[PDB]
Amino acid sequence: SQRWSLKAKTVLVTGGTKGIGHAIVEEFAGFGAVIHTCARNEYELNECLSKWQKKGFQVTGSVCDASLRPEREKLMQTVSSMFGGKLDILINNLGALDYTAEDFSFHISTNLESAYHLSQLAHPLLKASGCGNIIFMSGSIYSATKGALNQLARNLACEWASDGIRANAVAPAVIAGEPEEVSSLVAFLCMPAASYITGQTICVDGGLTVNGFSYQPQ
Amino acid sequence: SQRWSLKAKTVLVTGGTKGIGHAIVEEFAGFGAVIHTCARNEYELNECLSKWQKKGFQVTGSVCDASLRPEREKLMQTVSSMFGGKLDILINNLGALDYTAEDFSFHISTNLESAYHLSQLAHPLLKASGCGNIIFMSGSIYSATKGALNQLARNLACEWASDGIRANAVAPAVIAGEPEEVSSLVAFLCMPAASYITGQTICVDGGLTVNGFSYQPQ
Amino acid sequence: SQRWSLKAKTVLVTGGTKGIGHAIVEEFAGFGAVIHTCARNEYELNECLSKWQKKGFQVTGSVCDASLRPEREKLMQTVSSMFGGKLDILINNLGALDYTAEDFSFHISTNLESAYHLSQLAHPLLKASGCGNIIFMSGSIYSATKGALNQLARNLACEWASDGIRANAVAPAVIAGEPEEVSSLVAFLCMPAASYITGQTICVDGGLTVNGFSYQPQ
Amino acid sequence: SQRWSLKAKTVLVTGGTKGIGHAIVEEFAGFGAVIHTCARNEYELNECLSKWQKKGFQVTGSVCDASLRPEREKLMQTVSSMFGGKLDILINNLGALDYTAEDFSFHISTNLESAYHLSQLAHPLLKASGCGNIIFMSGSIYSATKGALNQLARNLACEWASDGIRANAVAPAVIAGEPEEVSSLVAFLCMPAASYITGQTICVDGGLTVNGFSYQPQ
Repeated sequence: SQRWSLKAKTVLVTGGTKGIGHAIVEEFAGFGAVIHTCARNEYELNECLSKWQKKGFQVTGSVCDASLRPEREKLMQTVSSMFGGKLDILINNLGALDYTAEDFSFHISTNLESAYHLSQLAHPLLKASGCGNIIFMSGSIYSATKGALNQLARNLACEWASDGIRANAVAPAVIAGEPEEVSSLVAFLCMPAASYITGQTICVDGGLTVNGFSYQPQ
Repeated sequence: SQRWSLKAKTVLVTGGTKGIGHAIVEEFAGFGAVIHTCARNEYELNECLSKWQKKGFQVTGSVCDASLRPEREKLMQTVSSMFGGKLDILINNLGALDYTAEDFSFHISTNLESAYHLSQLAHPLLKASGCGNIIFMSGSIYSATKGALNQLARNLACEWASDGIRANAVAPAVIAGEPEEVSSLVAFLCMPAASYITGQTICVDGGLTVNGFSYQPQ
Repeated sequence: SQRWSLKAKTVLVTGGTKGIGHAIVEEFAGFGAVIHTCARNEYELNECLSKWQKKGFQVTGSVCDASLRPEREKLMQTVSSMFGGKLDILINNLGALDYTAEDFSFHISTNLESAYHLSQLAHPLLKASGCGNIIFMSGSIYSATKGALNQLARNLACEWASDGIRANAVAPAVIAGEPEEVSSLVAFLCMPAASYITGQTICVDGGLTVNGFSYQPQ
Repeated sequence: SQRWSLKAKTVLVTGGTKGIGHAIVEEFAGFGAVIHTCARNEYELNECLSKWQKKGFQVTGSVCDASLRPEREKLMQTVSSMFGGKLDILINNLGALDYTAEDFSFHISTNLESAYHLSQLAHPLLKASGCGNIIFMSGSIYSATKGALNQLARNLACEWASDGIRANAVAPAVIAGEPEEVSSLVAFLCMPAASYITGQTICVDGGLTVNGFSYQPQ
């Protein structure tokens, strides 16, 4: 019922034109939520937005390069004015002949910075919502990214709970049915029915055992 | 929709007259699921069953001492015949001047045995369901119990997946709104929408940080 | 130097005639420590004791069935009187057509009880030592055992630190050079040089990565 | 004996003039190891080097700004030529009105880059040693750093084992006797006696329990 309802909940999802982000927009839109998304390619955006309205989904978007400071500030200003200064959900969806050290550090930090900054640009809207929710949805490079994001997630959760802001991190499977099916866990975590769930770092992996001993991603 | 529907799903919940078990029966019954539960006290059972039918909940029960082998075998026989040899959900809900070694080992093992045996007595019904789901819902004594159950949970999940049987473990908060609110996570995990989620050991704790460093239950 | 010296440190090691226990006796004896061990087979004991004295190792032993209460009480009485009521180290080394529920619960609990009880029978000697050290050295059955012991280990460590008693758990590799080489980690953990190390649950596994993502035993 | 000997083992320790690094140089030098260290302040270096030679410690150093690419390349060239192209140990010791996003991402990534690059600049010397060893020794900012480094550590360990290169990460206590006492664990991990230990992420924390439930840093 009302506990499992996302109806009319305002959602900001970054990178909503593909992969997990697109699946997350669909999932939330399936629950009749109001979503704003973004993408660098204005053609793919309008392209996804079109297909969405033809499904009864209420989604708006903007051409933002989430890797740029002024872009993240503009995006959040566009979100506040359209949601009336209040934001219920924030889905920090990070984007995707061998990588060097500079590239390794550039990609891992850029991801963390973008995520850490967007969370700060959204705080006021989230806190004003009364039931704020944040979810960080994101080898070699990836793994180190995971470890980095899991910590930030749990750190924030241990810092904004009084403002009523919960934060959790979700990771796709490493071993398996689509990996994009994880969108339903993302949705549930943001439901009022999951208000007590915060600081969780969940990876929906197939998991495995050896001779009877468990083994899973870290 | 159908992905988040538990409608007409058959559920066996042990210890459903109190605490978490009672909350789990309510949660599943709220979703219009068909549940069978048990309890040693036939008065508390009929007492809970009465209040339930007056709420439109479809729950049946039996007086079982889940700590006794013949009782667990009788309980499962009562479940099969009433659900037609098929069982969708199994909620292994364990029950609750200082404890000695014998008592320490007696309580931790008794809990594990009961849970491990009930899972085996239910396998055929679960497998026959096509979408089997098991969830193990359960200081000093408790902690060691947790560690024990988490392993069994992940072990089974790494063993019955081919039969379509998923298994997860859920723990109540150590630090916080009722702890019984965790029933909604229990319900979601059993939904078709969460079919890809298995081998998870989740403790919905308030969590905490020190000087900025995270800290959570193990 | 003195920080990495185990010289004249009294050690109780259960099951010291084979596998890890025998390796642990050798390791500590290599550091010139005074050890007392036990075994059900009095022939294998005298057999190992003989070979040891011919190596300059100072080890004594007794025929104890560590699975029996009166045996554990007798063993510890034999240890106190020979070490003068003080014990520096305690190595809880647990011992090793498909297992049933009763056997599953009987083996996991028996292991935990024996370990939990021996730790209590040794407390006074450990505390009196001033620098007490305990290490719990121990599929399906095993994994659940691990989870159980890891918790007890960390629980005790969080309870006897004021008496100067540290406690850690060590597990052999699941995937690799002998697994018995872990005896050196066991020795180091008990050194004064490792006095600040407690509550650790270490499994020296070969570990592995998939497509770049880490994976290890739980 | 030889298994626990670090005698004549060549060691590169970054930031060896203070805190943990200085303690690590002392620990290894106590075992009569040959160490090369670095520091931005040439006065503090010569200052520490002086006090060291007056203790019989064999340590050399260079003024390197480990945060600069050309500096890390120069440092490693200075190490190879003095150790004859072979390096046994590599201790990646990272260095230390509220931080912003750019600073947050700049510090976490800079630390990871420096560590990831130094490991690559040392590989050939390590591999040529035959028994290569690497140890990464390193709120809010720190925690995320930890998560990042733990992953890289385990990733590398899962990549250079065939070359005989082991890698582990060690973290100081969050809650307690000096935190610099962890230098002995660092030394042990690099000993031949610990050749089978790799992929470990150890934090020597005091740990704690609540009502009997364990709780530790992640």
